[PDB]
Amino acid sequence: NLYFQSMSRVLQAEELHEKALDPFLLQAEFFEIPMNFVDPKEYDIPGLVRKNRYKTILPNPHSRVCLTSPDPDDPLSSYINANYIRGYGGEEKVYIATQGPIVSTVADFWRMVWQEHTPIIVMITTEYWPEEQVAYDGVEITVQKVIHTEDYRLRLISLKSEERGLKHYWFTSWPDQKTPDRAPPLLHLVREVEEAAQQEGPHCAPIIVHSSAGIGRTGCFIATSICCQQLRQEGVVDILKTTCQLRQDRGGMIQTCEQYQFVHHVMSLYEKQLS
Repeated sequence: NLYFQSMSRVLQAEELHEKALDPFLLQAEFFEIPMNFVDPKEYDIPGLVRKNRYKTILPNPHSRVCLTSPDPDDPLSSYINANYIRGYGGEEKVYIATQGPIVSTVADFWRMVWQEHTPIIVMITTEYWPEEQVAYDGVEITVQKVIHTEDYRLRLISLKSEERGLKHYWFTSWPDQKTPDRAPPLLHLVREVEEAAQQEGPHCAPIIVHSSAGIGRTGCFIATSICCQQLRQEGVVDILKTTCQLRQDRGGMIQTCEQYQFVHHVMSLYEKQLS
């Protein structure tokens, strides 16, 4: 309850299915949740203008990812528009939510990937990866394989500087209409990424998730991911509490009520699948 009082509504299956189909209640509930955006004046850093895609969408200071190499004491060098995000049950640093890299932040993005030992990137739609190979700040980035599926493209990537693997999931099927029939692809991606995460073994490093601003579709993906574990482990989902937790970590996570309803559609579907 750092910036604001968290709210909760624990949904068992019956209520979950009905809740997903009550837009009047969904909007009432959603617009009670503070956005928790940071005042841009909190950052007074020359050159910061080049680092943000949107001037009013900035990382909450307490959870921002600081880039500690090569100049941790320089505000601009240490800056990236990205926040550590708690996962299911409040587990620290399960994800990093960040804006889609822009021309001026591609190298910064890779600095973060290397710093955090990130095993997986989830991209939801600048092409910041090479066609074959490119090097930033001492780390050689090689795309070893491209795997095309119905709804995403998966790149298997080598990072060498010490060699590490990286899985890059590019989800292209973000629906214009957030209707129940559009839920399955997002659910499938969420479950694929869960499996990939588990395959990394103990003490998994943060999973990077991005979209243009890194709040709306990024928030939907992460909320759904968290709630899937909750459903399997507890037999309930608390989308309201999860959304509150996300907002405490990064202002604006889940931007629209249509997105909020979509998360309910996805969870209702998953409950049916599990049942």
